Amino acid sequence: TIPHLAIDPFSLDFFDDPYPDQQTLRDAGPVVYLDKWNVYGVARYAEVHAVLNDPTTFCSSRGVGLSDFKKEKPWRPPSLILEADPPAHTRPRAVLSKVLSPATMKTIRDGFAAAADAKVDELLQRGCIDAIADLAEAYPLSVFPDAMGLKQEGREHLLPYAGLVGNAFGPPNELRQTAIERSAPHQAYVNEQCQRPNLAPGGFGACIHAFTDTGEITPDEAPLLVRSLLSAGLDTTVNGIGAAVYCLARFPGELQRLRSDPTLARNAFEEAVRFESPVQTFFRTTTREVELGGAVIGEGEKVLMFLGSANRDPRRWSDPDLYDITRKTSGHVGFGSGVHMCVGQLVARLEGEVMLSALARKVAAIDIDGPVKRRFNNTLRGLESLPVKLTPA
Ligand code: HEM
Ligand SMILES: COc1ccc(C(=O)O)cc1O
Repeated sequence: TIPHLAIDPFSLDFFDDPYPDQQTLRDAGPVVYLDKWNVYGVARYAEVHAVLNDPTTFCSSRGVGLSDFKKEKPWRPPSLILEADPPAHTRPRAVLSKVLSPATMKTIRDGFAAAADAKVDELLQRGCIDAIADLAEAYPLSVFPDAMGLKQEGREHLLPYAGLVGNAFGPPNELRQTAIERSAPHQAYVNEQCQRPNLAPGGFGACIHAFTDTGEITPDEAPLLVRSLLSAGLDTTVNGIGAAVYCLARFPGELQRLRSDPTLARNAFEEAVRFESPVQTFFRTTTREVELGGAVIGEGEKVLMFLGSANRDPRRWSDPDLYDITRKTSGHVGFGSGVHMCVGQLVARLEGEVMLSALARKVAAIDIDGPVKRRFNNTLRGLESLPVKLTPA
């Protein structure tokens, strides 16, 4: 009743070009079985959205990677938010929601925008730059570690630690094995910066620790919640900004529309998140037998959600494979959906918006002028190198 496929969604060939295989996964049926890894898969928008929005049946506390924490030991102490279910999820979620709240965004927006304008000014003096290292990486690194309250020393561990986290959600392939082999210095830095004395006053980390006296989290929970922001607070933003620049370089007509109305900047970034979904996949684990898309799935089964595929499902999107900066993007699942929907989405959108706004106002053309290189990760989609020439407006 359920089609069995041999597609490996964590193979380098898949990463290099996932879109044909994602169509094969969608068109095979609403629920597939992936024989390579012994997991169920859902690749259409409808089932991915349904799974995300049923946390009782499709839980997160047994891991949102391949590994089932009821069977294997987690590679690090589980996240108190990403790998918790309601009700244990609820109060830590509330703390991060308030720390990264609409009101917090007002306190950081002027500085984030000035830093974006300054970065584009700097890059326009160089002309030919690497839009990953020099822009997608450099700009979030210039604003987010400071907003966290991190010291200057050791920041080189942040992106390697995040890549390790992304690879560790995957199956036990070479990407995951090698990440864990190299992990010790990055984990040691990150865990140490989570302690209250190492977080500068007024930043995100200090604000998490300040919430330890409301009854929502205890002092011993705050280091792990800081760890969540050091895990997730950079690499997907890097990849999303790089994807947006890639899209503007590939679809010059959309750069021209963006230049003509810079207030499209926020939606241009949101469309880039839909189009080149920085988080491609997450897992859930069934807590009971469940019927999903006409399929019966037993208890204790891993279900792989293809978020990038759901964001390109023609059953939900018109011309899904077009980058359209005026698309109604509401409802895409690049940030998830439901109770775990990205608690840092306002930070990511702020960074993406103000960077795309600075490009819209300052740059006339973005031309790829070198070999584009892909960055491979079991969970993240993004580029390693994006050589571009920036022409000033
Ligand atoms: C474009 C950038 C980003 C993308 C594409 C993204 C993607 C996602 C997705 C898909 C989830 C859902 C996980 C699930 O359902 O299991 C999520 C959750 C989360 N994200 Fe983001 N994220 C981004 C930026 C950020 C930033 C900037 C931060 C921190 C400042 C952050 C922190 C978190 C946390 C803590 C969670 C867990 C929330 C929960 O479990 O309730 N993310 N993200
Ligand atoms: C969506 O990506 C993530 C979200 C949350 C965490 C966490 O450690 O809580 C880690 C991640 O890699």
